[PDB]
Amino acid sequence: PRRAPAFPLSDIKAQMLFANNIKAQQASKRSFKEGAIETYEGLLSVDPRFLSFKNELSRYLTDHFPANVDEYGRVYGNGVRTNFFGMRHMNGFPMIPATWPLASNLKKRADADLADGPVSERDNLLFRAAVRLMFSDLEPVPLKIRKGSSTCIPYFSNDMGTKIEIAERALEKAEEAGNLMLQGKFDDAYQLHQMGGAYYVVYRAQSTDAITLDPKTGKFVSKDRMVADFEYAVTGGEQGSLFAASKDASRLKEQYGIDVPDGFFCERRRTAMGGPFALNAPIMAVAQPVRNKIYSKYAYTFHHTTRLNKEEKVKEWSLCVATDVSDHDTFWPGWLRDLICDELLNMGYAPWWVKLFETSLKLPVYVGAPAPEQGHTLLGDPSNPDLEVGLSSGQGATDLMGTLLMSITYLVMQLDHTAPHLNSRIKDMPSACRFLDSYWQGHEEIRQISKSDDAMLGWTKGRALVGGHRLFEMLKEGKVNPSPYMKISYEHGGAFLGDILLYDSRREPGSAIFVGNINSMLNNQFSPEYGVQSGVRDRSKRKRPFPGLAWASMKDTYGACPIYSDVLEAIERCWWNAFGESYRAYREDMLKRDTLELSRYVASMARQAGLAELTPIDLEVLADPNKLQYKWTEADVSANIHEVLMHGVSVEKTERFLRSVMPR
Ligand SMILES: Nc1nc2c(ncn2[C@@H]2O[C@H](COP(=O)(O)OP(=O)(O)OP(=O)(O)O)[C@@H](O)[C@H]2O)c(=O)[nH]1
Ligand SMILES: [Mg+2]
Repeated sequence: PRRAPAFPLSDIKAQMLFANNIKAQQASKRSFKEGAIETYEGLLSVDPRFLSFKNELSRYLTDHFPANVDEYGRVYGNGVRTNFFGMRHMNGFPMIPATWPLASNLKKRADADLADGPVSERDNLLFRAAVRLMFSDLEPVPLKIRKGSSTCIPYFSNDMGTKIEIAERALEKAEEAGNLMLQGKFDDAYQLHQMGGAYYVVYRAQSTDAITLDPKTGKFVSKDRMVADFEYAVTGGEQGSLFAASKDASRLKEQYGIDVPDGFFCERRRTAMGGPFALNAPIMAVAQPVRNKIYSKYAYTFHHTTRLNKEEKVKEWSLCVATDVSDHDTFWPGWLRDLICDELLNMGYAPWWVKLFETSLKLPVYVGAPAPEQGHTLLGDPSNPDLEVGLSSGQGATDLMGTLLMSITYLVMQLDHTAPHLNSRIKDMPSACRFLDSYWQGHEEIRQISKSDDAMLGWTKGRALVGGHRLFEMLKEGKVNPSPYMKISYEHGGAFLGDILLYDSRREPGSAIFVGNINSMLNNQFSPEYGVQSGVRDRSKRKRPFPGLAWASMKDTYGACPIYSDVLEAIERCWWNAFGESYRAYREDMLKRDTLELSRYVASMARQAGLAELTPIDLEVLADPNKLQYKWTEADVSANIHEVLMHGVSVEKTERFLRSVMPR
């Protein structure tokens, strides 16, 4: 029932994705690679002392700090939600094979009993109202670019100067490209302006994943991760197979001479997609202004910073429901892309821009290396973009596409199961906008705090409260999906954007507090996703620019966890046993070295200026800028720090571009 076309690297369609330069040619051909990450300078993830440390620590902490999660998934007591065995992976060595990305998610959605469009007129008005509220009265801002990020297809440049030139040229030629696409001239738009082609698939590590200890055998068991073979991916699951990837690490001894202790596994690998930068630049020029609007006007629902910022909102609720979405990106509906595009057109957005936006969400995908002897295949024909992959991770507005889908999905759930008395407030477009604008500001008796697939749903006192409790009960039972749009359940140990909601004996939001997740501190410190990249001279271009700095923000981030001191002492004791060294002293030296190095990058910082002016967010972001992609935003970071990590295209060029896109 319609298989996606697939082309080998040798085919002209795939060759046209890679420019005649070394980096682009190497990206096309790069074979499956694996190896121990440099966890910290001079320390490999597979160092026997380090693995001994992880074995002792994971065992000790699980033993002394068992999970304290009630029947309703509320975390209490010690603030622990699971075992500490997630650290037991051979970081840098992936599970084999990684998945082939599904070319079409239509069958996947239909088989999961999810809708192929808005179910009712109300829902149609609410999704359209979300577009109207989000894309409205936008103010131009400079187009900010992450330092060291790739331009991907076709140039594969990491040079800031080249990236600035590409973005400026893209804003100049986006109209001409979009008009070519409106005429079905995708090849011309790509050939002339590099707008089109495909997403470049890279496989990224999820460094920690579920591991359990079988009491009967005393053997560890890793969580099975289902992967699609090539046949399954091109047929949207009609043919081929979906099977468990192998996390068995025994192979490392034979292949690499690495001693593998018992109960240590290969890492979970996730697909990540890099977009063609010339196509993303015009999209990002609108996406950043949208973020600024939603994080300002709709800050209640959308702008999340500290544990206290979150706590102030939640404390006022009579009921707090922490939801979970199954595989958000792969289930994300193409009908939403079409609805968004249709509404933008109705608002008066430039048709050429809407076509670029639509095209970015139908684009083919170039598969690199999921396993040895596999990959190097283009899925979909770039001459006529028609894929249904769900949400591509490298699309210029992915966060906004997930936020738009989910914010409405949760409101619909609250309407359907708890507040039918509010349905009369949604009669047409003006009333749908008025209602949504009030709801997003936290002015209704039904509330939410969300970001993409993470949310907390609230009820104050009122008519909807009783329904709220029935919905929570329905979730606990887990027999009926409460949504026609996505697979929704409750989170087993409710947390929001990394902070655990710690309840007391009362099990009420009013007396509950947000605390940092101690397990995330452990994940970040002992299982980083990337190595230190010691060979990359420019630290601002590394995946972990200043790792040592995280020690300075630790107490601020994690200090409120009931077991904070206990964990730090357990670390010290175990590190002493494994290395014969003080972990605290080791981290204090790393903090000193990184603080000194940082002044080289900050113009306001003198040769030995300390971290006095820096916030804990600034420090966490400098140690892990990936937190800027899922946890925080540009506005949450000090201005002098933002400039270390990003560079921008002038507001003059974006202002002129934006004027041509927008209705008014
Ligand atoms: N802990 C962690 N998660 C990440 C990171 N980068 C991306 N994620 C994503 O966050 C999700 C993992 O959830 P968890 O490890 O259980 O905890 P969390 O996302 O950090 O926070 P909560 O969902 O509020 O519980 C996946 O969808 C990941 O792809 C990272 O650096 N650290
Ligand atoms: Mg959650």
